Amino acid sequence: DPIMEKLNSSIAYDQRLSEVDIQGSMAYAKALEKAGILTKTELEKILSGLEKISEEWSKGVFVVKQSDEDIHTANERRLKELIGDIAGKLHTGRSRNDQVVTDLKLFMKNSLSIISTHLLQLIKTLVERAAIEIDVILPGYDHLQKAQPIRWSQFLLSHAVALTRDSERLGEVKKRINVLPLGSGALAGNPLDIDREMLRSELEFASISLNSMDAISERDFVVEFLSFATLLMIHLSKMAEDLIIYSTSEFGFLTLSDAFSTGSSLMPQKKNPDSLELIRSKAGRVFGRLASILMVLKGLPSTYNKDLQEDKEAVFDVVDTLTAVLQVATGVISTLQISKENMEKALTPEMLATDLALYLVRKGVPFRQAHTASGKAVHLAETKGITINKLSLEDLKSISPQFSSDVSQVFNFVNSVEQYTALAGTAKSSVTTQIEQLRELMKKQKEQA
Amino acid sequence: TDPIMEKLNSSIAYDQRLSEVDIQGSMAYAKALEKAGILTKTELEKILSGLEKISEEWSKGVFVVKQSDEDIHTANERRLKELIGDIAGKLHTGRSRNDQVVTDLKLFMKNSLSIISTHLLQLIKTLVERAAIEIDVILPGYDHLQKAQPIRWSQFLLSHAVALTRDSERLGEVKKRINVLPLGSGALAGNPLDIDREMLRSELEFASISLNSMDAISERDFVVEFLSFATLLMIHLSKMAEDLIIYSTSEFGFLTLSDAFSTGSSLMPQKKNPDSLELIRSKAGRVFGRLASILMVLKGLPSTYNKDLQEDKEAVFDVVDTLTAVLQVATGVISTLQISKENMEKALTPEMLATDLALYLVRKGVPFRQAHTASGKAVHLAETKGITINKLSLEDLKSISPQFSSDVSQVFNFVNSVEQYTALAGTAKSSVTTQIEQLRELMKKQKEQ
Amino acid sequence: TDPIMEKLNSSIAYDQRLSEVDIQGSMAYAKALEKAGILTKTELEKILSGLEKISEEWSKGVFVVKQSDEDIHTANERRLKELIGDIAGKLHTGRSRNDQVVTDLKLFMKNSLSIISTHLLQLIKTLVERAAIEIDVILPGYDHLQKAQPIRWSQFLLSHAVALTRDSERLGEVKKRINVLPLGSGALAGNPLDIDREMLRSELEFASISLNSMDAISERDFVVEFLSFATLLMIHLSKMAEDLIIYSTSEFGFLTLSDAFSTGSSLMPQKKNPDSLELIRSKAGRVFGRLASILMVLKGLPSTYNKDLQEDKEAVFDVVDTLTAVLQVATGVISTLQISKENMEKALTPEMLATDLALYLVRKGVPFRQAHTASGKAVHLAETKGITINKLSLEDLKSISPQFSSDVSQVFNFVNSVEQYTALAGTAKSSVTTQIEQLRELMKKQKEQ
Amino acid sequence: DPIMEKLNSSIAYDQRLSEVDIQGSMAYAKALEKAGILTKTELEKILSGLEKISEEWSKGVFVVKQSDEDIHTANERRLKELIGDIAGKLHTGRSRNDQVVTDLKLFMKNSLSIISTHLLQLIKTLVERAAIEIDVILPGYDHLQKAQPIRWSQFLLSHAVALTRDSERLGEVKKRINVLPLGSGALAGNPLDIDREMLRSELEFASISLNSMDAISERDFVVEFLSFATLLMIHLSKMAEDLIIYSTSEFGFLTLSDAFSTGSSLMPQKKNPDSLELIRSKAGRVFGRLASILMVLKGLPSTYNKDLQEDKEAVFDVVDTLTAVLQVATGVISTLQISKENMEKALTPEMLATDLALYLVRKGVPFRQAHTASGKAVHLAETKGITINKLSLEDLKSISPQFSSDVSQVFNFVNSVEQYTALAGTAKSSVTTQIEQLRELMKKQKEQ
Ligand SMILES: N/C(=N\CCC[C@H](N)C(=O)O)N[C@H](CC(=O)O)C(=O)O
Ligand SMILES: N/C(=N\CCC[C@H](N)C(=O)O)N[C@H](CC(=O)O)C(=O)O
Ligand SMILES: N/C(=N\CCC[C@H](N)C(=O)O)N[C@H](CC(=O)O)C(=O)O
Ligand SMILES: N/C(=N\CCC[C@H](N)C(=O)O)N[C@H](CC(=O)O)C(=O)O
Repeated sequence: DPIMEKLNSSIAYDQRLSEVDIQGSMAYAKALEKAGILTKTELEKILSGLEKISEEWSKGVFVVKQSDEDIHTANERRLKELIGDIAGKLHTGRSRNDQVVTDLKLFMKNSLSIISTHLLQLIKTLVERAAIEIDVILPGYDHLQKAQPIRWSQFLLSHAVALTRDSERLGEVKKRINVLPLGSGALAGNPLDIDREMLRSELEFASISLNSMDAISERDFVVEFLSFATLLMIHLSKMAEDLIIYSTSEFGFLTLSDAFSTGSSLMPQKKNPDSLELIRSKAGRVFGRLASILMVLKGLPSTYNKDLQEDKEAVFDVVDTLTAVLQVATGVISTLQISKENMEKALTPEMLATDLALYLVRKGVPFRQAHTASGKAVHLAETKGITINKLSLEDLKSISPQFSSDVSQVFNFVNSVEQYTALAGTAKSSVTTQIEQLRELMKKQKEQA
Repeated sequence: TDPIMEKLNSSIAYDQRLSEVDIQGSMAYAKALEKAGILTKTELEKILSGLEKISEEWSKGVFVVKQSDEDIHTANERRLKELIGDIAGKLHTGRSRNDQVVTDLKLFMKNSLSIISTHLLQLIKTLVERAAIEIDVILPGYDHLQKAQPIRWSQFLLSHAVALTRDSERLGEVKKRINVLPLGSGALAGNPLDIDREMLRSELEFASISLNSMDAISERDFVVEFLSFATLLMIHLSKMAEDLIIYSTSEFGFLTLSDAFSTGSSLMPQKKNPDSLELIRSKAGRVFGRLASILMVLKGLPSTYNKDLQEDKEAVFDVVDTLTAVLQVATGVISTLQISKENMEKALTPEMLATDLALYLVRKGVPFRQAHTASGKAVHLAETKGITINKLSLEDLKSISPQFSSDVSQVFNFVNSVEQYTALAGTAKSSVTTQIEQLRELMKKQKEQ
Repeated sequence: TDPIMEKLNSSIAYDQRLSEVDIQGSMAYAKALEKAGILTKTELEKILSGLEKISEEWSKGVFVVKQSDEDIHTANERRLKELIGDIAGKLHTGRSRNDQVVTDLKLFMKNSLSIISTHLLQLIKTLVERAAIEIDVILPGYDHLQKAQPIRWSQFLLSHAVALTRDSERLGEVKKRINVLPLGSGALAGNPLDIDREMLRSELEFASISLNSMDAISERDFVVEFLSFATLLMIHLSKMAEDLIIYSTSEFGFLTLSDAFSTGSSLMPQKKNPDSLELIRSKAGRVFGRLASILMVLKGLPSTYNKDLQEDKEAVFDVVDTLTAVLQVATGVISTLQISKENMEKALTPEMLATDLALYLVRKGVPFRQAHTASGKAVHLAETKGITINKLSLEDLKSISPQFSSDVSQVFNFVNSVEQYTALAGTAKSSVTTQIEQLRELMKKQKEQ
Repeated sequence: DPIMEKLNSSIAYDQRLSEVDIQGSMAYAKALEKAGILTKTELEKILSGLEKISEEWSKGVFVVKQSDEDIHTANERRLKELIGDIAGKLHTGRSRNDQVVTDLKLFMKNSLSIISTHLLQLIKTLVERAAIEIDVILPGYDHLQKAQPIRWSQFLLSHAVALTRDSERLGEVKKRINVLPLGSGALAGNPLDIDREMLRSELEFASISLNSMDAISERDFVVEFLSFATLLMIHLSKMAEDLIIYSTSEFGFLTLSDAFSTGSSLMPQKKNPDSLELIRSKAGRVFGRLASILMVLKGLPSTYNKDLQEDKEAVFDVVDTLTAVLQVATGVISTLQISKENMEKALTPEMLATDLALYLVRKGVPFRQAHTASGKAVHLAETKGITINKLSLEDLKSISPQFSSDVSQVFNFVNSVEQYTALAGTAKSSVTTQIEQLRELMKKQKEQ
């Protein structure tokens, strides 16, 4: 049945595993010779023939045949075409089962190294920008309503901190991915007493799988990777939402560069944040991949089943998505233009009523009564038609004798943010400390490779 | 006000579960307020004594929730005021429901993850102990749910333990990021009174403190992470449930669940319905549903706190209770089930040794393809003669290949079959013994960490 | 035998909500048994009288559940035997918990869907009626959250009304399939006593009866469909919520939610937090989680009944109560919010009419591309001259295109702008009026059901 | 930025809408002529160029250029290359916003027509085999444990019934997709009083969209279709699970044809049900698409947002999956071979104890005593080390005087299944009724 054949066939996409597939075969071939299954000459011939395939794929000259069901079959066909019947001894004791997961894990390890580089660069970009714009203040929001003054850098660092947790998760996922599954056979293990330690060393895996059935049937490494990817996209979807809103003419806090926005010649001042919308939408694209693999795996019996073939397309899509999205995010953050003018202009006296209460608290007035007094000043100012920073000292003392002339220091946005010196707060000293901690964090994550 | 709105916005019905951790969070905060001079020594002693009283009321189940209590935080503060008067009002000085709630939830999850760890490790131990005892049992290994080759029952049991061990490793990783103190982050900009966060960390027993107030109050990574860990864990259990359910059918006849974990009718006494395993399998969907819920709640939310975040609690409570129950039922099922060694061995057929026959020749220098062709001839010859392959005469085999010697009779032995897989992770007895040792060493580390 | 197993397997804690429909199902079944000659007429009056007392105990909230009650079915039968004696035992003859439970759930959902319909239709009517009253209001239409062109505020309200109308239509389709009787399917192969299913249908008021016993007992399509309907409805509400939240910011300043549906502090009386809309938006995630869980529970399950199916009830109850609460809060928000006609009008700018300037030329025969270029030239000229395009003189415009006449001044009028959209579905007043009448008709048709 | 350009670009996949995009433009062109935006002669040249572009794609010779952002741009570019400046008047009053949703609905409408055909064929295949193999009896399962004898046909029809509901849902989704969005403009509607009724008739939609903002921003039609597709895959995953189980050597009820299974020459009698496994896995793949679009749409503000671009890849994947999946399922069901002998041999006397109790119930014995009596009978058989059908009448009469020699009829598997004559039951008359009802249903649905 032609519909069955096409549906079962994976060559159209698993071709991307061409190079890692060859590497796993070179490693296995060398182990077969050490095991005496192949002669030294036979090994030379096989390795030389495998190097030719690698090049054919590398130059984009490899010819796929209608007969090729998967990349494994395709490569064995080509080898035989280049070196003859000796190519048939290469698959001795091996199965497509441990071969395919070996391929995928090598591919993922390479891909995770690339993702890490782009992820760390995004974090670095946010942190550097926070260091440069440390004096900029704007409103901090809750329920998307202006609450209090905060440093723009505190906002940037909040995203950087979350992204560092994603980087930490990436490292954890990479560790479990860096475990050799080759030599598990079809399900009960390799029957030729193959040297798995040699395979590990050759393919550069950190250790080898503990159980053959598990090694062959689990896709924990795929789910794990997809969970890491999804949470990372959630973080990006939130940063995107923040920046799209701040870029509105209504907010007017920042403007995206021409490279990351779209516009019209009829309305030259209108810039659409297409880049951020693309990023936000990928949270769903990536989550969908996580959702599908979890459902594919649910309730499946041991050991290998054809259902597992759905892993490949999900992993490739997410790898490419993450790679593209992280670079665009980096570009957006490094090239956007902020309006310090509009950010400061958005700060209002009404946002300092909480600070007025804290002024009383610092003088020994209980929390409740200080709250009540500040509320009274706010109301009194409203009835007089003025702002609280304009209330006369006499006005204030009519509400509380505790209000002294130094209360004028409350009505200053820099003074407001500087109250937050406790670790992690928005005071400049605290932001400075956060930047030092992140720089150290980036170093040890890059270090851990 | 609107009654429907009030009910929808209110969280007291479910967040009461945080009663004790909320009290613990307030005691620590009280101590720090005294060190900061917001509370006097005497005020501190009275506040602590009062919170201690409230902790006991909840413990004995005599705490009285009032219609006016919108949440657990409000109920505790109301009750503390009823108990000690006006000074109770100084407790919330500089604190927010925003940093209070994530502190409460992380303390709750840390204690819950310790309980879950205990049950997960017991399940793993139970599987490993049974694999060590039933180490000689041999049965069919399956792929595409079709009989493939003989394997040790213990290799099957260890395949599940290995996967659950990765689940335990992930649990530790999630616990680490949960063990970070968010208190002292305020509503979003940090604590305004230079509260000593290191003191709060030590009192509450967290490993470190949060780096950025905005991230600390708005992120729910710790919830997502926990849910991803729990979902993959349920996936594993759904696979093990699928295996046992099938193995427990009369058709397979490999094992029978105990009465405690199955249901039956007096009209068909020998019919045992595996209700326990079906409950377990279905919980994968229940847990995955909570993971999907929270990811959608967080996707695209702006900074910082939004009421959308309140959905985290019911998801966490449900999953914690589900895992605690499910893990214990699984341990019970595994330790109390009865296998049929006879039925398992009877399921092993000569036809399953055709691959071993080809390996027999392979180990004699016969090229893979040719040995594969030869085994096929023997299989065919046996067919036309209405006999099993272990019944073909030596002369008959020799007509096929001259490399078939009399020692070929050892191929037709299921113990000899599984003993081929001595390569690390295979189903040979020595490999199984090794795995048991490795898993025990891994559990030792995970438990002492 | 195992306490954890027992608590996990037991459903009485929640399925108890099916108490009344379970009793109605038993009354209909009792009558059918009497027709089959299984019950005497005298026995039937006793049974029916007994069931009525049980109905009242639940209604008055006096029904006492016992530790032995595994589920509502067992609870009700227990009580019946306590009320009338041994004759109570004849009620379950030929019946199974399998066909009994799905009957109960569909009766419950049919009743719940009727209630949800009323709320949904009320939300829709609220939007339509408000659109009619505020038909003269004009504000910016947005794409990529950037001001694009003037639109009627009513066009915005009606866009949400139209989507919700499709939700109402889907609710109707879902209700039709739920309105099919499964009672009389037995455990899996059918009712063994030639029960009169048509009589059962009539008594319980279903529209038709299930076609196949195995399907009727195992399928949970009706649960899935309801959940899909609920999830799309929540998606619509999450979008309306997002819109309203943004419009209510002080930056946009387009509308203010009433006190009943917002929260705030006495320190910032002008700051109104849209809790109501945030609660609604988050419920999209809560509802989607339930759909996700049931789909995962059902995937790959074999026929016929399995304990996995018990996960359906909690998901249905949650979504039913969530939708009932959210629709009413949504109705309250829409009907009580106050718009700022002044701010909506002030947001309309001349820059938003450059496209209309191009359309002015297109209607006089200027080819699209050239008119666009001409309008672009006017935009640049205004910029250089230091004014806005509505200020360019006729001499200015004629220098761009001789097709500009004195009547071009009519282009610079926001009412004239929205009035260009008379084609069906557009924002012109006549189109908005038409939509309102089309929606009033759809609501009438749907309300009639 | 190259990365940004590549990410924003949709040409790689949206070119699949090449034909419907053209049909949309032709219909639009005709409407422009009627409104006086185009002369009859300008219309003739535009339609001639769109026709040629239609052929280039058909013949697979259309050349996509690095500058093409999407299919809409690619066609307009080529149109200008072919007929010059007049090409530019085509987009007058139109937006890529209402243009793209028009193309997707046209495509989905055509796709749903093809899906319906394969779905109805699958249903027919199940129903007709049920009629032919109506006498076959095998065990019925609950908790995957043998419960009671049932007809194989009742099993086949249980799947046919669920699939008929998927068909009904397909028809419902199709109706809402069959609504014209063209003429909605970028968001406020069409500005030149374009004749939408004319566009509707030309494109053959059943009606036109009610609100421009909704028409351009909603993707309900994508969600609905993915919901229909996901529930259909759930049904197929369940059927796959049953068949995979029944094909094990342990059950031995059936064998798949060589075309839909895989094997090895070393173990000739062993067939792997690869087809069914592929089918089962597609439930996750389709569900993944549903999950992704729901997340994409959640919390988006009005009106158009680039986030909406994610709809196309999900729709294409799911359309192609259902098409292939349904046809493979039809093949599997039509070509599999059952073992009447194995199905029959699996029926056990112990599967009739329930029937024994029912026997007393019809004799007027209360359900509880009937059950207890049958229970005492099973235990007495056990002790005696014999099957319940081996008990003597005397032994039965000692448990309950209601047992008469006619109790012999209870121990017969056909009589067992024949008890279920109530509509929808497994008795032959009820199975016959189901076959008839389903044939009429398919008729009504086909006459869609
Ligand atoms: N076909 C096969 N493995 C397929 C793995 C590769 C597949 N494209 C995938 O992605 O899972 N192997 C076993 C037998 C074996 O190769 O040992 C079988 O199912 O027959
Ligand atoms: N109400 C409030 N936070 C609610 C947190 C607890 C809530 N039940 C949840 O679960 O998120 N806090 C701020 C103000 C504050 O308490 O600092 C607000 O929204 O106004
Ligand atoms: N237990 C049972 N049905 C459970 C249905 C109710 C359950 N709480 C649910 O919600 O699924 N019935 C069958 C047999 C029968 O009652 O006919 C069984 O599993 O033994
Ligand atoms: N670019 C655009 N629509 C893109 C729709 C097609 C897109 N490939 C998709 O799939 O959503 N149109 C508007 C303006 C317009 O075409 O009227 C814009 O955002 O600039």
